[PDB]
Amino acid sequence: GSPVEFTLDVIGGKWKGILFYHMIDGKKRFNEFRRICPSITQRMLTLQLRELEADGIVHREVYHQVPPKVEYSLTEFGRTLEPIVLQMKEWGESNRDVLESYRSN
Amino acid sequence: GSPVEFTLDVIGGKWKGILFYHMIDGKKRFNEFRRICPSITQRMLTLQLRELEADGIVHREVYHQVPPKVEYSLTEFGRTLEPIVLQMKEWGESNRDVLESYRS
Repeated sequence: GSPVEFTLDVIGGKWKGILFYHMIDGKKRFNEFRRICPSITQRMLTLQLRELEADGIVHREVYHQVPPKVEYSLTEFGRTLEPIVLQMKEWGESNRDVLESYRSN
Repeated sequence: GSPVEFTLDVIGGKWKGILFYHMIDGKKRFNEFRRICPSITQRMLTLQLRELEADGIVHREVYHQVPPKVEYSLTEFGRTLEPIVLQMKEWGESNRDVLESYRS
């Protein structure tokens, strides 16, 4: 399989990039992510986070009180994708206007 | 709108990264892509290349002879995605093993 597509399968799709980006500056609770993406449904957020966890990119820390505290963070392995994610942010910011021109016809 | 998800709209999905990557080293004909990517169907190849062209990433040059030659290439703009695409290639090669070990 293509290594480019292999990477995009880990970080691609509609939500993982956003989720990832917001963990760059530290751990987040589930409700913080819902405020970051008001159109994500709670089942879809849980699924996207489970897949990032399953791939070793995100750590899910559960505190054993009631109701339990749950915190999502980047693993060290996760952080190796940070340069690529930051480049996407920058390229997307820089090029939004010109992508819109090309699309405008 | 997340600028990260903006970029992924352009270069994302199952094929665009592969096709992009294969224009880095020069223009390609349609059948050249099919040989490179045997799993891709002719319909999917056509759509993906049309999406890339609509987005200003790929240039499609038609030579009006019979049968016409068509050549696909990266635009100046398109090549600005190279660091992202190549770095993803490098990450995927480097981290393939660790990632598959997490997936089992």
